[PDB]
Amino acid sequence: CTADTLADAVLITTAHAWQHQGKTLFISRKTYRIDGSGQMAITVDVEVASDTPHPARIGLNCQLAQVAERVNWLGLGPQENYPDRLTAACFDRWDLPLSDMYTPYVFPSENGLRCGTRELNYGPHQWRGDFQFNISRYSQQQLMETSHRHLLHAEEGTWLNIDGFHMGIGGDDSWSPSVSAEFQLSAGRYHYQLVWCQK
Amino acid sequence: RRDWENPGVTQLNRLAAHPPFASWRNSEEARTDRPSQQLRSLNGEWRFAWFPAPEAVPESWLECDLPEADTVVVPSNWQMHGYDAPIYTNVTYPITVNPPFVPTENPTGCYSLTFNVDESWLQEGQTRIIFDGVNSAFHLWCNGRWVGYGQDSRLPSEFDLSAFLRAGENRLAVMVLRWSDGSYLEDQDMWRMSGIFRDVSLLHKPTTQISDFHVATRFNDDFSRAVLEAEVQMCGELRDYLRVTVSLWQGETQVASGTAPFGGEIIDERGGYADRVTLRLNVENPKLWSAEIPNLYRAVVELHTADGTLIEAEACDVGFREVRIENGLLLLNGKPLLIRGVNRHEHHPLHGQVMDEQTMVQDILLMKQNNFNAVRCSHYPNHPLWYTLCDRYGLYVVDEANIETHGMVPMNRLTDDPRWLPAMSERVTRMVQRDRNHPSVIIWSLGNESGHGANHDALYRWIKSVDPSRPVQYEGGGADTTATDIICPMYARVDEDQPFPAVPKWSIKKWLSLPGETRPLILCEYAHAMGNSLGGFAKYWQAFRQYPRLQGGFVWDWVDQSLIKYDENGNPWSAYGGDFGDTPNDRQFCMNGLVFADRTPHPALTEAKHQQQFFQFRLSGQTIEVTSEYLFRHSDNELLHWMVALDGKPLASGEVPLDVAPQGKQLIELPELPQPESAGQLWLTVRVVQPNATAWSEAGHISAWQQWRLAENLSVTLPAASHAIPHLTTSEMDFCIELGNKRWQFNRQSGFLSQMWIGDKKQLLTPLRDQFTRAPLDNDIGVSEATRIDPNAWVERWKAAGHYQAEAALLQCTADTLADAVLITTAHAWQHQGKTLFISRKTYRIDGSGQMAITVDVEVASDTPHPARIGLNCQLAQVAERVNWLGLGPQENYPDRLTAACFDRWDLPLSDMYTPYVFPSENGLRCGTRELNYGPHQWRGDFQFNISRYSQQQLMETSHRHLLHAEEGTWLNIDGFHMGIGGDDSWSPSVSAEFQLSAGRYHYQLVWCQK
Repeated sequence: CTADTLADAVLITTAHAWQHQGKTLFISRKTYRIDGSGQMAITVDVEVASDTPHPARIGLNCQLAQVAERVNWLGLGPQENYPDRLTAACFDRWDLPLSDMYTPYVFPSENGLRCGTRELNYGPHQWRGDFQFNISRYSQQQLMETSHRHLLHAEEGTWLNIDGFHMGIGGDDSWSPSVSAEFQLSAGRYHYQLVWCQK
Repeated sequence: RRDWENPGVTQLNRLAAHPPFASWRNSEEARTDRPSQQLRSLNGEWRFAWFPAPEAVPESWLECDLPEADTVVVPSNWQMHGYDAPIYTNVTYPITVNPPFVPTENPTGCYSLTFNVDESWLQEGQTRIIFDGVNSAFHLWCNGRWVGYGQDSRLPSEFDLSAFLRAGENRLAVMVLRWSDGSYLEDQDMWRMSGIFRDVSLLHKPTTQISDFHVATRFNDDFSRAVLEAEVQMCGELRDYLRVTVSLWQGETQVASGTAPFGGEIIDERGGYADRVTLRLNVENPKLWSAEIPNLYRAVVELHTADGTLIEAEACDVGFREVRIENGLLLLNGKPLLIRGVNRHEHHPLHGQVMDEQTMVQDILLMKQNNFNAVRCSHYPNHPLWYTLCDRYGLYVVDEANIETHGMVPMNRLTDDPRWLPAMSERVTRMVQRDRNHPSVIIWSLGNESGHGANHDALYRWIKSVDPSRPVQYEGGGADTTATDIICPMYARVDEDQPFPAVPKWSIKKWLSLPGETRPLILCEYAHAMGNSLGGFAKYWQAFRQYPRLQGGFVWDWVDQSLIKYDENGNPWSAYGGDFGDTPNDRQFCMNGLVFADRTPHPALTEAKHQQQFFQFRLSGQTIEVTSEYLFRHSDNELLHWMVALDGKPLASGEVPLDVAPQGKQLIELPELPQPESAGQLWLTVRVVQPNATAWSEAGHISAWQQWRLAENLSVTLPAASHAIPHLTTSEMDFCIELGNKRWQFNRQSGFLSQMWIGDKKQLLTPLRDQFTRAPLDNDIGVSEATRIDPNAWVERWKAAGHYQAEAALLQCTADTLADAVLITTAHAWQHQGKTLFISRKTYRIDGSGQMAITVDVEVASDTPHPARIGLNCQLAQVAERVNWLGLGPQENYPDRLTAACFDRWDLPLSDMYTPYVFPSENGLRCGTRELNYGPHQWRGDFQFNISRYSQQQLMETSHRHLLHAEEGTWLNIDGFHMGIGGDDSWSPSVSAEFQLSAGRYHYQLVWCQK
């Protein structure tokens, strides 16, 4: 974790590793560039082991402290789509309320993802690049533990998961692994860039 | 009478076709195939003269040879001796399209030969001459007297000289014509040569002869009891005391025998053939013939008297096998075949289409060592020794009649005309009569690419009527007509549909599921291996192995058809179409083979070998599942050799013997694999090694290999803090970074890495820039010329979009020194006519340890055609003898063709890095490279690299490999992403959408350091 100030920027370098029982699964090396114009740039480079099962997601996780009524995003939509199910979504400028961002599946799971997003606006924040995002009031952890949609409770602030790469969901059957090999995150090295600015 | 301009006459005084004859006078000589003194070879020194027209030949040549005539060898083609220029053409005819008339200016070759005949040959019996092949039509004279006329070029022509030969000196005069009416059925894809290109021989028979002999085999469901039916024919007088013995021998041991006096069963209302006899021989537990175990029997037929005096004995090689189709599956000995065939053309490296035994055996050895079990005699009947060697070595043979009418409009202009039915009838039935006794011949064929006419299907089921023991296939008409039992399309893709009008080439998986379709599918021509080609072979063979009714195919083709020319200093060099003054010509379309003209293997042959293995491997946990694809043999000459490597460094290895039943399954349990704590990747490589030397392989031959990816140790260590920090100096036009001995230089005007200094030695001759364009491949060009442009070709799309003409524009170039680094940022854009095609933003990080890091991020427009390459281009100033790289290899591989390459540490000379394609193009690429070492330089990361002495630009401009000149220094192209090469065909875009660079945003990282 090193920091250095540039001529018209401040450059932040970090590098992490996820280890389980002495085995390193993921290694990510980020480069935060803080420009003088106000935009801050995130470049993520992730090394993934293949002996471990392929990850369902390579992206970022954060919880905003502001709850906004409207969410603007320019990309595929306006309905929920995924890497294996996106032929119906249309690339346009979509404006939706935050409640419509979370689809109410009776069994809580990963939901609300929008693929092919080039620009995302939420409150005073703006994200640009090429990413897959979902936004809700409920954390991923709560979606794992809670088994009924009526037992879910809205958490403080707003949870946001921006994903550079996402794994397909399958659907040929519900008792065998149905995800095709072309939708599995199995390349090994992944890279995506983010631009964070206030509009 | 101009007999060469008339389809109604194809022969005059020509004897009937038959299986091949030696006329032995001893059964023991026939049994072991010793040479017979009754069969004389007339090959040798002949007198040759050339004339521009048959009418220009003086009639004094009929009496004695001309003093101006030269002496050539026979068999040979006079085109290779300078008398004419050989013409090659793929589709368009070399003459005007006006059948059945040929042009008046007809090249004519007059062959003369003087020799002696023993007086014992003239006193009794019949003496006949055999012309194994004459291209195209010829008139024959004996002692100044006209004998006969021949038209066919790939089948033997036999004439009688018993009333023509005289005691003492005899002269034979042969007038060969280049073009004839039969040449309209000879539009096959080869160098159109001419001459007596096959053997000429004299054969002597008694008065009462053995006319023809048919051999057929019949089995039961368990193949334990076989019936050998021998049909025997005679020419000559009918006497009561003539008897026939058909004897079957295995080695020196007699298996079965039978003697019957002449006279057949009653067939029709008033009797049967009195000159035909039938022998049924019973064999108990026969050894079945196959491509794996070529078990052969020697059947010796003899014509003798009731007292036992032998008149004549004839012998042939008999293989006990059956080929039949039920339930839409081609079955050989009850098992479904998986054809691993390859198209083969008779092309000698030095003598054109003059074929000898040495190159035949070399071809069979190279084919069998590369996991090919079949051959397609394309597109003509072959030299009869080829079939004998296919029996001896065990290759399936698809015999094809020499018929092709690719130059008419439409395709079925001649083949639907009943006037041309006699010609193709004598061109099919004679080949059927000749090669029906060869067990290697398993599938008959009518010809290639002549449309669908009534005459075609008529001949097809004529072969069904005469020879029901073999299936017979035909292409023309869309490969779905009634003229075929096997669906055989040309170059049909695995998945993508190409619906041409009225002849649609559906994908094979969709083709087999068509309504009302039941026949099996074997591709007669697929996977065009034209130069840098053969991509997607893995998809083809996965489709073949997954589907039961997909029974393989034939790769087009085996050998390049390139002729040897000489420069001003006499150095030989291979030449293609148009290099001999011939017009028109399809420019290099004669090099489509998996080997060179001198039988040097291409890098595609390794992929063809790997995709055709008879052993399949599956790794589950620590166990290896070995699956055999052999249909009749047990694994008795194979052992499994595994090895575990950590980044090219061997850790554990061993040998396990293989015991797998035919189409069986065996479990191999590997010992405890080592578990290292050091960073790297564990790769498990297994090889099947043959310990003993077979008749086609040497001791230690590798037949199959497969390599997986085991548990990985990701690197989490940190580099040590360098005590020295790089010094950054800013100039008015230049950025220079010093580390002491190491110095880098960046040009601010061009925005690229200008130079690098080790001590006082410069390292680059040209600055490190981008490269989004490669030298166009043969599949990439297609059928586009400079005169005629094909807009669907990849190269024409690129040059229309200005990929080869875009100029780099500098957008930003900033420098700043960090705490333990010097950081360089650049950003460029390629623009053509005001349209920005590519935008690349690099970040050069110069560390204090000496390693310099390159991070490339490229934005690519998609409205422009997808680039063939996203990578870096530079020319090193040092030429090194050895190049070290750790990755897939050691042969050339590509994104669509890399299943055969193995991930290991490879050391090769620099000359082996450049494969010598006759037409220069992109070559030498190695995929999956993790580390590359060249001289004092080391590159690390994930990239595809090729290294040579020749620039990409020189490969584009230069059209002959002998005109290429080594440039100063060493050219290197490191590519983060490369586009696949295709290979389904060479006239349409064959690159699959999964191998096209169409993502839009690409990123790759490089590490440059000095070792």
